[PDB]
Amino acid sequence: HHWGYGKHNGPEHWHKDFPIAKGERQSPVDIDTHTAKYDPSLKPLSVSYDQATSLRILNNGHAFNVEFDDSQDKAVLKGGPLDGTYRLIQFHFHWGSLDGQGSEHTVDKKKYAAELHLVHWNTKYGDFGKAVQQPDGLAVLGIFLKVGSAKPGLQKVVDVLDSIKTKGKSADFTNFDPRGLLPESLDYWTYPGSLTTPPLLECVTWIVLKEPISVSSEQVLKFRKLNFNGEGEPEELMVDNWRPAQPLKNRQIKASFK
Ligand SMILES: CCCCNC(=O)c1ccc(Cl)c(S(N)(=O)=O)c1
Ligand code: NA
Ligand SMILES: [Zn+2]
Repeated sequence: HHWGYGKHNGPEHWHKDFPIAKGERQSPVDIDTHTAKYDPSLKPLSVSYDQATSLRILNNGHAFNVEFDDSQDKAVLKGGPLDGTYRLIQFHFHWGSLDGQGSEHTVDKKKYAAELHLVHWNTKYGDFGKAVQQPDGLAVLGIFLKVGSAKPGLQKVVDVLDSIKTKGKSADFTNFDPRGLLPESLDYWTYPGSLTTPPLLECVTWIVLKEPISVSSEQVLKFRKLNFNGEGEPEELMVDNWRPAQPLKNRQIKASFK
């Protein structure tokens, strides 16, 4: 009886195994755009993904992760609200059963069809597992997806999904360029929060881009053909793998713009 996204093991249950679920800096949150504070001292985000080396794509039973070689200073995020350098380790998505839901963060209560998370760890802690134990261990770049025109740089991901349909499947997945997943603008909101999945550790500086990317109906439909179950087990479509907005508590969301 492990955590997941259903009635009996979904987000409202996670606190029993992971009591930090009711902690002081949980994610995601609703971004109230009128109360976010513009901070003119915030710097442009620096996304340096030219030398990224993707390795593999994995269905972990909760989402799919595209993993990168994080053993050198390739694929780094810096600037913005961050001190120092954070290295890309993986990205994944959260999405809905329907186009009207799927994102984890919300914007003035609006839900997007999906949300991309590019996960980075602070190089001062040497590796991801030590970084998650620190309050400034991770930086996650969150990007909303709306359904409209296709995102051509997403198609390589969608096309490999058939090979990782069920929990535990993985495939070689080299030469994927995550630049093709970014919107034009790097304007962002930022706040201190947590992993949105167990173990829910309170180690993340969230950087949420204001501009969504568009993906096609066909592209998101292929995400919804994945399975939470393993091969040879009864089919449970991988949909609605998002945690709802959590209390803001004693936090301020800052804007890099307007
Ligand atoms: C036990 C791994 C379960 C799947 N969750 C993940 O792989 C995962 C890892 C790190 C982060 Cl920062 C996040 S998120 N959603 O970006 O907060 C998710
Ligand atoms: Na369409
Ligand atoms: Zn995530």
